[PDB]
Amino acid sequence: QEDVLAKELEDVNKWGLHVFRIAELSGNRPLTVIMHTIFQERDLLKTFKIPVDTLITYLMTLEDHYHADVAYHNNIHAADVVQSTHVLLSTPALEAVFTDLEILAAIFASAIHDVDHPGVSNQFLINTNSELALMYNDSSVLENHHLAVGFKLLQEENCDIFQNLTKKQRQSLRKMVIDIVLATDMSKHMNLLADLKTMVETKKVTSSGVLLLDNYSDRIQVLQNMVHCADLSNPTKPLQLYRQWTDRIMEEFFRQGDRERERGMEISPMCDKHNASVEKSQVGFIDYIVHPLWETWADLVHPDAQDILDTLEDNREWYQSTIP
Amino acid sequence: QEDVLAKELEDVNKWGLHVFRIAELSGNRPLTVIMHTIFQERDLLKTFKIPVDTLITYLMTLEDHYHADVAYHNNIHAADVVQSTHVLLSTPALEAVFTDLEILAAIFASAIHDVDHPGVSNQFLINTNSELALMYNDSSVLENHHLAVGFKLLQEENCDIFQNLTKKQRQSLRKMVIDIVLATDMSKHMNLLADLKTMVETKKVTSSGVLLLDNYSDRIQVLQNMVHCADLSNPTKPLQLYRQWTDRIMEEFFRQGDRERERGMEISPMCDKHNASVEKSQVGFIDYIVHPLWETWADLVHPDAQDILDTLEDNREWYQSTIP
Ligand SMILES: O=C(O)c1ccc2c(c1)nc(Nc1cccc(Cl)c1)c1ccncc12
Ligand SMILES: O=C(O)c1ccc2c(c1)nc(Nc1cccc(Cl)c1)c1ccncc12
Ligand SMILES: [Mg+2]
Ligand SMILES: [Mg+2]
Ligand SMILES: [Zn+2]
Ligand SMILES: [Zn+2]
Repeated sequence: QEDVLAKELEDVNKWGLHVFRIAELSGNRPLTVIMHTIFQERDLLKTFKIPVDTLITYLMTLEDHYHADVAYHNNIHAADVVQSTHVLLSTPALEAVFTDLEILAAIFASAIHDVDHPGVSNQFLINTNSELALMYNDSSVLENHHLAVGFKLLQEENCDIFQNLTKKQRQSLRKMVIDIVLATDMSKHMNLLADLKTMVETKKVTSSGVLLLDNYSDRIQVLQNMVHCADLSNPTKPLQLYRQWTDRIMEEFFRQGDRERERGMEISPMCDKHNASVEKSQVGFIDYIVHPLWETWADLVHPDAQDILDTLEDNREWYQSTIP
Repeated sequence: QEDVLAKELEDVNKWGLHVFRIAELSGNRPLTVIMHTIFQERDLLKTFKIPVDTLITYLMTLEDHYHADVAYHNNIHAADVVQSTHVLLSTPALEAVFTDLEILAAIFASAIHDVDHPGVSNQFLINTNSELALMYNDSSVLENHHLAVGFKLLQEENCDIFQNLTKKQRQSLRKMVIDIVLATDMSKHMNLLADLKTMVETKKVTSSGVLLLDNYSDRIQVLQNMVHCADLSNPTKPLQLYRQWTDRIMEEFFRQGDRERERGMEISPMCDKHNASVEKSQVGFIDYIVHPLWETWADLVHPDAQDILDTLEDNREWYQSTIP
């Protein structure tokens, strides 16, 4: 089993990694083994003097604080978003564009971005007067919580993977990680996409053909959109992966709708298992959210993302075909 | 005691209320007695059907969560900002511009806006890796906490002063209160003032007198700047009031600087008791922050803020005269 898992992890640089199989082969530690593999691939342990035992201890603790009984927003999703961000970071149009600290921030942000997710939405937490919504004044409730937990866990025994960064490196990384995870709040999607469109329309490219990003605002905007794309990457994956992700988010949505029904609240969209259309919901999600985002990302890094966009368009055609 | 208490309460509608006397005559409950008196003057217990005993129970509970060993950001300051907001709400150029709910939101926001303040700044909390900064991801750390405490205390026994608001009224009040208190973060001052200035250059007014605000964005922005003005109203008050407030904020600042010194941190501006110029700092505070804010406000409600602006200019005159 160790051999086959190592074989599977050789695909860490590929879109379409068998992340559910890696979850199985790793003993439900996809986030730990995928993060560790990526950190070794990018030489991040040597670059930031991260003790390997500290890295594993933090990663296992972080993975533990994802909920194993949440169908979608769990450690497999976190590992998926981490690996997808890792691939997007390697795209040729971004070669040598980001520093080692920005790469570390984007990967760390992806790892923590949904930690301790309870499997219900921000609006559900707000409408039920949850403790979380009271703590965070109804504003990016979950995303603020994911950040707070992700950073707090660094203070557990032998968990401070950033112990050997300088003070300015720690300060800069913390700000970047916060800016990235707050951007995963879906209520910010339209604004994030509008800014990504503006950047594509005004794109500048250096003499070496890579993206020119000469200020923090543009650099962090690209990283925010990158992790957002990774978060919304399920419909761009091979269909056997996409359908499993769809099964899982529908189970989470239906369980939220069951709670909304039991409480006498209006049922959130796609959350009523009695009047649901899973296939129409996926086509509309692709048409109105995922394809607009990925077509814009593909424009930013053209032609690097052509195969990903082609898979997305094929999957939309397939889900559409199941409707008539 | 209670009848001398009453005659000074008589001028709750006047700039320059004797709040320190009121704090002494009330047994250190100025927030409770001033809030109660204001709700009667504006008929808020009747319009919103608030039980008078629940108003008092929550007010004493809220007042208790202000720190008695914090020289400035305590219950006396909270009572002063309440009373100043209450007066600014009667500006002629703003006669009933705001509905009864918006009036309630501005006054409630004023009461809770610094609750549980520890006497140190957001930057101190961030740079010391405090639990509060960890919870709130370095963003409006204190102001988010003030809100969360102020709302959580409503869930104590016989404290839900909003129990008889409709569910939509409770949701609308909550949103406005959050929008207002978050705007008291001094890091947002320039953005709030620039928008007040833009409103000035786009000011639409009647011939009858009043300002004309149609959309929620313009409206909440005036109330944000209103409570901001009340928060920064000390230098516009009669001089013997202003001088007492200055003694208290300098004591609080010096105690923070003593902590930045003993921890080896960079001492915040005005916090080094061995290198302080209290009078120069007041003149600078007025010149760069308080007067530009209050003169922009004065223009928006021209000319009802003329006397407040005059008194500020007089106090800047006097503080300047104390520099040799
Ligand atoms: O936040 C997540 O993790 C999250 C995760 C999954 C979905 C989502 C948000 N939002 C969806 N829809 C959506 C959301 C906002 C606006 C509009 Cl028009 C549509 C959606 C649809 C279909 N399948 C999965 C999702
Ligand atoms: O936040 C409060 O409660 C608060 C309370 C009092 C002061 C303050 C903020 N900020 C001051 N100065 C300041 C603050 C920000 C930027 C710049 Cl240039 C200056 C200041 C100066 C003098 N006296 C009292 C204060
Ligand atoms: Mg999320
Ligand atoms: Mg404050
Ligand atoms: Zn996610
Ligand atoms: Zn204040």
